Amino acid sequence: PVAHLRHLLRAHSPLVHCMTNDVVQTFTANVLLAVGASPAMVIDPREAAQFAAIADALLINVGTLTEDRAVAMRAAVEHARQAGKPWTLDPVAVGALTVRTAFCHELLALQPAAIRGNASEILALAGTAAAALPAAQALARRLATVVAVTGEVDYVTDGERVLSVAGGNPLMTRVVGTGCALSAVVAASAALPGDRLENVAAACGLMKQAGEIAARQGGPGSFIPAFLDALY
Amino acid sequence: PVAHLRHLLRAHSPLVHCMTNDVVQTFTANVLLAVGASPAMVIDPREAAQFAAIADALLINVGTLTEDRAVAMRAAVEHARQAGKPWTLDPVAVGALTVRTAFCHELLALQPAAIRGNASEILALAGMTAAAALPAAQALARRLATVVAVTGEVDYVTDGERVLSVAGGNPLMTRVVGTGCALSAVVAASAALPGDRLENVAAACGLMKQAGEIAARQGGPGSFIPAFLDALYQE
Amino acid sequence: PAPVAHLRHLLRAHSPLVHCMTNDVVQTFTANVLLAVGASPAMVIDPREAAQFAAIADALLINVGTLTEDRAVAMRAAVEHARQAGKPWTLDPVAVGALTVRTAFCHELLALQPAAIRGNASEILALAGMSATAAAALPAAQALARRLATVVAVTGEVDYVTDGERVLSVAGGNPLMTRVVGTGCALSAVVAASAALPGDRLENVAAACGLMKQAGEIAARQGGPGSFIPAFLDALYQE
Ligand SMILES: Cc1ncsc1CCO
Ligand SMILES: Cc1ncsc1CCO
Ligand SMILES: Cc1ncsc1CCO
Ligand SMILES: [Mg+2]
Ligand SMILES: [Mg+2]
Ligand SMILES: [Mg+2]
Repeated sequence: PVAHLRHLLRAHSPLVHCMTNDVVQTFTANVLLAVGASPAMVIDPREAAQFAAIADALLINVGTLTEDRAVAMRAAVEHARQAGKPWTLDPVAVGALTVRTAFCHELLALQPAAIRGNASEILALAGTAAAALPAAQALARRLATVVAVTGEVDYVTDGERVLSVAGGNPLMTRVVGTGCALSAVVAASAALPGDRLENVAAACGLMKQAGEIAARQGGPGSFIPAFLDALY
Repeated sequence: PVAHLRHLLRAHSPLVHCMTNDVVQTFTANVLLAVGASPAMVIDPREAAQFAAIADALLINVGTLTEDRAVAMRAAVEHARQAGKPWTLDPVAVGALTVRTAFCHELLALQPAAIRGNASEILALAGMTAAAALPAAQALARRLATVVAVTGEVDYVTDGERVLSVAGGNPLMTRVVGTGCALSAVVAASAALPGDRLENVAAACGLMKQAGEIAARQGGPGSFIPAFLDALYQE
Repeated sequence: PAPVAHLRHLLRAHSPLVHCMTNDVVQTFTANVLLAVGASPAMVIDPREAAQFAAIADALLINVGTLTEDRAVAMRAAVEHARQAGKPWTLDPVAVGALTVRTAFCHELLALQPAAIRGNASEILALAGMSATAAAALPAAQALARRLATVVAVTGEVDYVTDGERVLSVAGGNPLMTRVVGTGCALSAVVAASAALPGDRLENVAAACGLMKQAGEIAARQGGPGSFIPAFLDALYQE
């Protein structure tokens, strides 16, 4: 299942249009390259519209949102949707920051294939993980989307079924962008064949499995190269 | 006192609003996470004004300054000040590039809790090697009621009168981008912690040099980085 | 191989100050590579600051990997002030041919006389305006070099470098280099540095390609893309 997703990512080499935050660009691109996918960060509004039609999948991560970037993200989402390409939302700090929250609420109309966030963010988007489970189900139902609430245990739901994924290591939280990079791999996984819910759960399992390996060294510095090595 | 600062960073886990440059974002966030703090990069002018009142501390680093970002940074600083949250200035290349030099002069009016810079930067800001910039650092510290850290082979930290110096580190630290910029973020975090601000800032300097001495044992700047982050992390 | 070893010492000796206007994905790595080789990176992006600094720096890099309109303005100001001050500037036309805005922008920049251009086969073909790994674009390269009096480097598993008449080839490296982001973008930076060194420009740009291939070959035996990065920077630093 994780093994299957791994083989699939390599065989399809999904081309992922990443519109993500300033802190995680490099790490996201290297995670995607390590699993055999192709990252591409295109942020000018016109280029983004052009490219989102071409890419296999689109990721929207609002971690360092600005108004200019929001314009280009909205154009990207519209062109992806028009072209039948699945897009993934990562609502970083929604619920904590007003503008972000308003923007993501507006993007929900545009029918993401998947939403990947923490409990607080999922709870905010819907209006501890366990507490977010009802909200995630409701979101998945309203939008016919797959919702992943990530944490020490990840929970993935299509609004009917719910899958839990345990493993990994707390050290992953002391490394920036592991969640942001998980969303990119989830975004890629949505362009792959199979049950979407199950592919998103496998993506969570893939990242946890790499993380458990990488965490063995014991430190967050050495974690990064080992994490990337484990993905490849 | 380095051991004490490490303990404090872990126990207080300060939330640090980082408005820093494009070259050192990731490293800054990983450094803060490694010492037990929580980074947050928020750059829209509205969100930044919102967030700067919530975070425990604010870092302003002008290394890749742009017009939009300057507006956002000023707003963040104004709201941090109004909320009582300490903000730190890192005046990267102030004195060499005009726009950011003027901008930083403006910002000094809003009373940073700390300023962390190299000798030339501190001289340009004061209106006057690290030790050569020491009378300027002291003048700047007195004028603003701030702590000034003039950094280099040896770091000097002053509140206007008291001068603490911090030796250690390794020249390899200068062949890795962002070690100085990451120091500013740890200094920023430390200004939010209990205790004497001067001693905490000197302690932040000691912490980063000790980690750097350890990481430099790996021989090269590539291996330096993982080792440096490992050395900052406990357990 | 000799000019590569030579370049390695010249970069360290001159410590060229490179003004880097490059993409959001490769900032850190570009800076660290330039530091590892003994150069000095500087990322300056405000229009007024970039104009000021482009006059001062030893060389300028323009990489359009994550182009925006605001940034293209600053990049133009930089290029113009670098040219006025006689500092060599280098073009990395990332994804030219695949995205229209940056293709038009880079065509606009060609008029401003870059000292070097470095791209892959498809980018160089599209930049030259020719249809139909790197060998295939060598005609386009040559053509482009002549028209502009530039040095063009077309990279791939084998790199070709030309001033329009002469052609130098460099092989080696390792395909793992492609599973790590920014290795091309970083090569561009070192090329940009190399254009500011004394000697034959063409030969120096080729040697830059060689330097990076050699380090990549050593870095690649740490058989994963994660371990590659520290090993690559260490390799560039060693000696
Ligand atoms: C630290 C940080 N600030 C905005 S985004 C981000 C990375 C986590 O998504
Ligand atoms: C290399 C560089 N250029 C602007 S900022 C920065 C990071 C070093 O402080
Ligand atoms: C992944 C990516 N997207 C725009 S630029 C860039 C850098 C490739 O090296
Ligand atoms: Mg999130
Ligand atoms: Mg500084
Ligand atoms: Mg290129």
